[PDB]
Amino acid sequence: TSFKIAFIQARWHADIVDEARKSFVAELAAKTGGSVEVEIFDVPGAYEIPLHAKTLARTGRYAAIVGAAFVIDGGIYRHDFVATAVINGMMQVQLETEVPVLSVVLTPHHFHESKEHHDFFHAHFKVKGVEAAHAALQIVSERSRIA
Amino acid sequence: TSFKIAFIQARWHADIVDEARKSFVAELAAKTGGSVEVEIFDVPGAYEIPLHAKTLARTGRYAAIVGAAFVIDGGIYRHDFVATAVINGMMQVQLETEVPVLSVVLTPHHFHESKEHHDFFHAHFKVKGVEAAHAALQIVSERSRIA
Amino acid sequence: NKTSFKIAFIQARWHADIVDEARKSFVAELAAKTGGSVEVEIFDVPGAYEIPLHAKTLARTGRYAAIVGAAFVIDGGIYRHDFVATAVINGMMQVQLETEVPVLSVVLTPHHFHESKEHHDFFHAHFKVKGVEAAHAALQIVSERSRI
Amino acid sequence: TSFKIAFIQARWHADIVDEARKSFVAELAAKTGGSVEVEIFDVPGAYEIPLHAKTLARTGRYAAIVGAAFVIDGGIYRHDFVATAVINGMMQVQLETEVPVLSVVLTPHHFHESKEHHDFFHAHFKVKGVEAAHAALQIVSERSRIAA
Amino acid sequence: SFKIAFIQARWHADIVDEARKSFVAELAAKTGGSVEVEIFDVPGAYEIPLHAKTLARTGRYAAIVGAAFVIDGGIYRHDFVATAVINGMMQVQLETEVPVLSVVLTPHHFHESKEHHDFFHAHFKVKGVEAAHAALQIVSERSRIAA
Amino acid sequence: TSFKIAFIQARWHADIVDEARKSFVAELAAKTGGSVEVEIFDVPGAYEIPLHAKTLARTGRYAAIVGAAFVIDGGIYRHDFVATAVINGMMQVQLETEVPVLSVVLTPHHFHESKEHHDFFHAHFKVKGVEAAHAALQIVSERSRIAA
Amino acid sequence: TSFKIAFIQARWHADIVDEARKSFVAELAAKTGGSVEVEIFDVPGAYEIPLHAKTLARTGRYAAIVGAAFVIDGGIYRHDFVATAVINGMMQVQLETEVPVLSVVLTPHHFHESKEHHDFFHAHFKVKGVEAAHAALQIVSERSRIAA
Amino acid sequence: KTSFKIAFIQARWHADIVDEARKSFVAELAAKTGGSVEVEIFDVPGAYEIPLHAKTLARTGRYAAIVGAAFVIDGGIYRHDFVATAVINGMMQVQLETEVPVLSVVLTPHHFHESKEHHDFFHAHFKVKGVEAAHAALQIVSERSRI
Amino acid sequence: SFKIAFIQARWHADIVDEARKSFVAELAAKTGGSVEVEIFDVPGAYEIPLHAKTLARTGRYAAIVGAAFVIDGGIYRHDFVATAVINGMMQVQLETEVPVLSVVLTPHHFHESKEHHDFFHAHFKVKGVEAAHAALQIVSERSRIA
Amino acid sequence: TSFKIAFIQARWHADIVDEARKSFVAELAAKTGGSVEVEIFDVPGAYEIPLHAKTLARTGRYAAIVGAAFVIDGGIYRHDFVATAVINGMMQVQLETEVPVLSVVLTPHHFHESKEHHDFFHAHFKVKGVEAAHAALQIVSERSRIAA
Ligand code: NA
Ligand code: NA
Ligand code: NA
Ligand code: NA
Ligand code: NA
Ligand code: NA
Ligand code: NA
Repeated sequence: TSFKIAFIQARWHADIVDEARKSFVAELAAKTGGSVEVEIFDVPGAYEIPLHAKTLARTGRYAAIVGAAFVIDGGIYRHDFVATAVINGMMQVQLETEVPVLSVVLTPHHFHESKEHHDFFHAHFKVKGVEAAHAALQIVSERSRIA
Repeated sequence: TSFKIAFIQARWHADIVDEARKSFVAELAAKTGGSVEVEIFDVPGAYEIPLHAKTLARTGRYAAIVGAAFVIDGGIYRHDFVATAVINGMMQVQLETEVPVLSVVLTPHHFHESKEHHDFFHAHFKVKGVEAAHAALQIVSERSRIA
Repeated sequence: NKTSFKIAFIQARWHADIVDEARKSFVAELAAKTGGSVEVEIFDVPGAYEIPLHAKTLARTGRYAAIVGAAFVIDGGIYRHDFVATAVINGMMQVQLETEVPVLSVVLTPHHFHESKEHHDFFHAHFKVKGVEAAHAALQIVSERSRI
Repeated sequence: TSFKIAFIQARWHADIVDEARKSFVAELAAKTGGSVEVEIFDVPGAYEIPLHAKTLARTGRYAAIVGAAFVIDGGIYRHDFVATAVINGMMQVQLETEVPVLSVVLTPHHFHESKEHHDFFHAHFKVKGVEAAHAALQIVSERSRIAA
Repeated sequence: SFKIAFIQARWHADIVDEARKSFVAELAAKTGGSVEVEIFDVPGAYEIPLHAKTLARTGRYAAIVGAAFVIDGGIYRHDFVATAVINGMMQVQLETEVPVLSVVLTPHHFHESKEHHDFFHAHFKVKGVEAAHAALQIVSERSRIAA
Repeated sequence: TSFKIAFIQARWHADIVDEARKSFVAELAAKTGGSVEVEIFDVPGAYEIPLHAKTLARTGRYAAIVGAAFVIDGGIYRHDFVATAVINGMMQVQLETEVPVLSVVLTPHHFHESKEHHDFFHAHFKVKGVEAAHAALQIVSERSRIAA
Repeated sequence: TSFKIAFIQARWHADIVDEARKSFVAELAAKTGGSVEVEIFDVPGAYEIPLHAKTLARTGRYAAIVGAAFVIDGGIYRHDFVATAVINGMMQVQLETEVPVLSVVLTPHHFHESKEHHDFFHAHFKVKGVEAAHAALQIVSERSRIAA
Repeated sequence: KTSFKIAFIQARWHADIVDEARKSFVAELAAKTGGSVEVEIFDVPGAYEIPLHAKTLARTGRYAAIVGAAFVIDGGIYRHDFVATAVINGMMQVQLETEVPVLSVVLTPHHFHESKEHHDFFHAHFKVKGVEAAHAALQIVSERSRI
Repeated sequence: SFKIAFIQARWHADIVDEARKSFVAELAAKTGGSVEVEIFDVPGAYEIPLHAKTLARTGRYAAIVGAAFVIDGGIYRHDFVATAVINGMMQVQLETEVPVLSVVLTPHHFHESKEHHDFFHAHFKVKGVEAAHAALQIVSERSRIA
Repeated sequence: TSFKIAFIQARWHADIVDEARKSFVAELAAKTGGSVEVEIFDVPGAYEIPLHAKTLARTGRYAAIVGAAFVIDGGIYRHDFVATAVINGMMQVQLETEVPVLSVVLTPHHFHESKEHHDFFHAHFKVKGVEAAHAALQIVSERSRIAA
């Protein structure tokens, strides 16, 4: 049950993005006891995630890859174009590399820099992190059942 | 056993998704008498269907692959990005392996985890499962009729 | 002074009453304009989602100089259609670039459409137009690709 | 210097899309004086452009391709699904043939077959034609430049 | 040390420029001027993907930057092109393995009024800097993996 | 058993608005044997309906008023503002005057001056006009019942 | 005590609207065993509800008024204008006459005339009817509380 | 030949265009009523200042009909609809009040980015609307008189 | 002394209450129990305007507060009622010349989940506070005039 | 004699709204040789503006009233309902009192409390504040011209 997962996280909204990484690694290492090794990679923005996901996936060292990012409507420029390119990007990379890439690259309906908002997500990203972990494990497992 | 069908269903909303998987398997039997055997593969979320579809398709074991998941606007984050990446992804995967990927990866216009809503889709997926069942039998047939 | 070829008309079983209208119409014009010179072979596919692949499978047989995907992709009020429509409209596009075999789209998505004598009648009738057009488009693009 | 440009135009809304073409041609005529040859290629709809461009692009005959079409919202069926596939498609081709495919496949925000509207674009497509020409000349030279 | 291909659309130069100007500037300041930044002018954003691909493919750049101000013209629908482009780069960078940072911004609103114009003229300087801080960021991070 | 009805119709899209007026004016006669008279008042556009209805209603000669217009989205300027002000306007006038004011001030989801469109509504307003006709006899008679 | 309620309902979609009416009257009885008298009034469509409600409220005979109608997006014309005018009407009327006018004039997000939807709303209206009853007994009570 | 006075209230905003409607308005009326119909202009800050002016003017009884003219565009910075509504509704409210026809040439275009082409188009198109307003002006004034 | 009328819709009571309780809490605080907040329960938001009126007319209240959680249920449109209400209070207050504050909130998103319910249960307290501060401020400001 | 203007500014977003006010007063001060007395009235939110506006308008003390507030999409609850009631309110009021009520109750399209944002509008409200001043004076003037 020993396998490596590459956790790529955007440097943006790190205060929140990290809560997921932390929760993720937590949940993981807390159901694998170090068996599942979570390597962590920092990328500038969500947009730099996919390629990174590919390069890492091609090393063949990871049984799964995790893209973590908080893609928000910055209020100034449109996020969805990237948001799309990134969700598609990963999807493409996993179909290319045959390496599961889970998406914890979330985009909320709303989110204006402010406490009320920030808090909520800083919190909720911990749930996603967990969920991610379970998902990371479940898929890597199910994949083995097949092969 | 004339032919196999991989039914890849997501974990989320299994309460409802299951309703479609159950009616899908049932109909195949009602229509084929067990001639066609359906094999169920569980996966975390809809996002893991494409690759799982790819992987399975490529084994050549199945004459068709069904992807089922209830992808809804999850109150907090946008669902599109994922859904699109999924519906498109399967489309990609079938065009790539020439193995039909039927989609039962539905996205309702509205859905608030409420009694009314839940019971509607719990009831509806049954319908959608019976249709997918028929669709499969058909497209599978139609295709053999081609070569 | 007549050249001939084969067209593969793929149509989704959903809304057949309406879709058929395009098919029947598509076929009728090519009969008027080509008088059998151009043969239209019809393939029934479940949903619009089942078109891109069938089209690719058929286009690769090289028997056809053009594939036609006819489908009435609607917003059923229950689930979102666009995800699939997209996948399909894109899908055919992908196929044609992959097989360099023209795949015309008669896979239409109305802005609004509630089951009803008024709506149904409208498209039932309108698909007859969209079918003729598809014909002239089929002929037009097939001939043009030949010139090359 | 001299090179050839393949101009692919959809037959729909000819009166308008034609304007862009004429402008395109004239501009280049001016800016190159018979040096740059623009080969016109008709195609039924915008959907028919991608593949077409893909086919011409592969001949290596053209230094750049230009898809021209006025894709609007017909008011009956959603257009975008197509516009998307077309705008994405041409991109798909240029990226896979490394042949610049300039886009003059414009999609107005609003456009009911009215006088005002028709006259506006019929007029505006002329401006678009010129830009396309410059964009053409510019992208063609900028490439051969980063190629030396 | 390394080189970066900065492909900028000619449209909305007064603005896009401000982004390039600060990009090159930041890199000089941050790399003591050890990172060569080659500038490439393309007609419009739609022309960027291909140019990124050709340059990227030359294997002369550690990363590529696509800069363009793709706004809603008011006459025609931009998002189509916007998407084609933002996607393209994504496509291209996976294809090439060369990272393509995006400074192809599509503001929510922009009517070329004094207020507006000056606003993005100012912001693109900011955006150009982040681009710089993202380029070095990604290029570094990558090699780190390559060792 | 008899009473008068004020039929206020916008002059825009008479061709379509008319089909309703005619349906209405006939359906009534053909169901009250000319007992009920329908008086037609032309007015420029929908916007000019509310006030007209108020003025007419206040004369107390009509048992009810019917505003009929085709408030389309011209594609140039936004129709909704007027549309809102009008549907609300008639609602306002009918509450003031306590005289029914049926609304055949329809706003289609789409309408581009096209054959298909124009025909569809030309045919529909006929229907909508009959309904309004019944709704009139209904509400009038009904308010009468509640009175006694 | 013995007070009366004016239940105004449109004909359109009676099959569904009625369930609410029935649920309302039934359940209302069940909580009042006939103490509260529910007087039903038929009106063509939602648009004629405000006025009727007004006229009826003014009689002073009712302690509350209920508006029942299913204002759907017919798919052809925009409903919201009316939907609005009507919800605002009842609102206006209740403010103008200080006679509670509860709204069971529901406009669902999606509803394309099919068995799917029909059944759901034919059934759900039964709920909205029960709630409407409670809402009525509640407001009529809480109001008379303020009387003391 | 009948003769009546009309009060044309125009918002000073975008007079570049609104003026075109005013001119063609008076133009037509001249040409169509040989001067028997007097149009009296009233300048007002913004569209929002029309309803009140309309009412003030209406109450005098000197006008058979009032015309509110203004181009209420989407500034691109603040939402214009809130105002557009109050004004279009206000004029409605006022005409209902005074029972003096208040025609609306307070147009709100779908798109408008102070382009040269946009500006030319509307500078051009208002002429039409202005005329159309004149016709309706005579139209309703005459139709009311007959009561 | 002066008293305020708090008209609270019952739907989503759990969430609205916080606003109420919080409102009353802050109000008594900033005014050492000198202000009497009269709570009036009412079915749904739609019933808030008329009540706010019937009360406003009594003369008894210095200001009225409509409180409700107008959500997009996912089945029928809310905006219609929401508007009619938010407009209604606005109207009733111009009629009665009695401040009527709005704590009739319509969240951008709210799907009956634990996260949402939890968030808003909290936020409505923050709102009740602001409601109190406004009530005082405007009740004050109005008297600062006349 | 002398004249005053009632400037009702909402407490929220003072940093920004204040600019509109300061420059509003600044301009009028200039343009009227200081003969205008711009009385400031603070109010919790934009919602409390209408009533204040009416209360103040009735006094007859002011020749014009200005409502100022920065109503935005707070990302949590919807603003538009309130924004509407406000913009409408002021309109309702001035029509009632026949006292010009100018609106500096601006709602921007996007405003995520960021630096670039906060600064933009802080700088902008200065402008709008001046616009409002030139408007206030312009209308007061204009009306002063009407009554002969
Ligand atoms: Na399917
Ligand atoms: Na086609
Ligand atoms: Na181009
Ligand atoms: Na250069
Ligand atoms: Na109610
Ligand atoms: Na008019
Ligand atoms: Na208007």
